[PDB]
Amino acid sequence: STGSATTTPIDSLDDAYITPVQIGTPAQTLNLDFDTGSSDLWVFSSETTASEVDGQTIYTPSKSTTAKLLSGATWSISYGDGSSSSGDVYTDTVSVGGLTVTGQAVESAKKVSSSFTEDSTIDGLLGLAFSTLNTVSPTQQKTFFDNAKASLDSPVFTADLGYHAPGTYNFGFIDTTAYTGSITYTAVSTKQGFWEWTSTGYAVGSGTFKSTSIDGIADTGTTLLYLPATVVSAYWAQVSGAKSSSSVGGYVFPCSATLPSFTFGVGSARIVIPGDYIDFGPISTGSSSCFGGIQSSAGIGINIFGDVALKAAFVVFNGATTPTLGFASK
Repeated sequence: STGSATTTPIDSLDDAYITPVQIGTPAQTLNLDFDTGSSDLWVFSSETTASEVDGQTIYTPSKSTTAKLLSGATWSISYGDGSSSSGDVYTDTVSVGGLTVTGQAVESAKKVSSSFTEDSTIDGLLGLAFSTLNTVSPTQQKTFFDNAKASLDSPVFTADLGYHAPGTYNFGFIDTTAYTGSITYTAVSTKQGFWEWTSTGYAVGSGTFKSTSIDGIADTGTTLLYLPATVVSAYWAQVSGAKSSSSVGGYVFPCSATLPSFTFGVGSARIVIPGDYIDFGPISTGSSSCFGGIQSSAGIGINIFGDVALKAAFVVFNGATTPTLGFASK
């Protein structure tokens, strides 16, 4: 089997991407944030504290003839950005782009943090990291991909995120029309539960390539590109007037600037992030200070190849017995 679904930016900055997901019988369609940095499929629901729901579409398990309470199971998650959610668990039928999994754990939120409430466009998350990170207790549950894997034509999914435009998540096949040149594959460590890999270096604009190993995670659920402070300083030094602002929480730059590109290495291959992908717009409405899309990972504890990086590529998440990651230009 295969599946193919369009993923759509939630706003004009590409702050996140939402993909429609069918849950239950009859189908209840929710728009979920596909997150290769976590491993829980959780949704706003009829059980979510009413004051914490503000415009989201909810899953109502009592209206699904295929929903079953997973007795005694609870979940609770905290994300790198400080947001969180928790609740109980149902199993139900879940379909993405025509690919159906029966008995998928659907984690129903009883509580969500303010950041989730305040974002009316995201109805929940669909985790695509390794199932070892799933938070369900006392019996850990599998991700949608893990459940689907054996049935897929090939045990892969691909992320093709757009810049200020829709893109695609495919399951079970590689669309050879969706990229240019070849896909370069690179090793993955699953030791921390992530799609963790090592970039071979970087360049700023038309500058020389610096060969240096940068360990990090391919994370569709993180907006920005978080890299070591040395790398980030080298980038922003090429933008007149850019500076790190402790008050704002990262590098800012004059909105009048033209940003240079940023290149990262995948083996001997190179992925070029155009400068415009690195512009996250005014820090507040009407400001002429703009927020940068490349930020320091210092104090995160891990480098993160978030959407800024991934949207410059066609990315293969290869879930073979020994997982690997592939990157192609597009």
